[PDB]
Amino acid sequence: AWDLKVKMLGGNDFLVSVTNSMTVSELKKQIAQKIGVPAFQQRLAHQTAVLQDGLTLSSLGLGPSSTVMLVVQNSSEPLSILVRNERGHSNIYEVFLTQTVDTLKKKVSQREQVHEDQFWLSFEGRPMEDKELLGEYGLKPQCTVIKHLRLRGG
Repeated sequence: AWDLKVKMLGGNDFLVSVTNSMTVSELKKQIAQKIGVPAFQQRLAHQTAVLQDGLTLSSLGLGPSSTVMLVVQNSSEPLSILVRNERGHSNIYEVFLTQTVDTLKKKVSQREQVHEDQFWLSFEGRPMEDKELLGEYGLKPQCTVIKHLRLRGG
């Protein structure tokens, strides 16, 4: 276990205790736990090259002398997800994790021409809240969000 120098662009410099066999993804969880920046918002780079979550540190040849740049993304990168409807069909939606759940509901609402109050979204069993950021739900490329109806009888 050795200390990694992480520098936040525009902000402060930090040390994080890491090991060679630590993933970039675990590094982001350590940073999130240390300074409260959600992992989905962290862009890490070494020698100006963005680090990929599944990669091991040593694999990026990082060491005690290495310096990693942290950029906290105010607007993050596009990704695609699947929204599956109550009829069991899925469609592709493009979102950004720094957007609110409400923006995805409006897109669903506009595409299917349904009032936002006739439905709600869940991710892996967790109801999604309008005002929360999509990123707080752990959405990943091509994951599936489920759309639930609150339709009227009568």
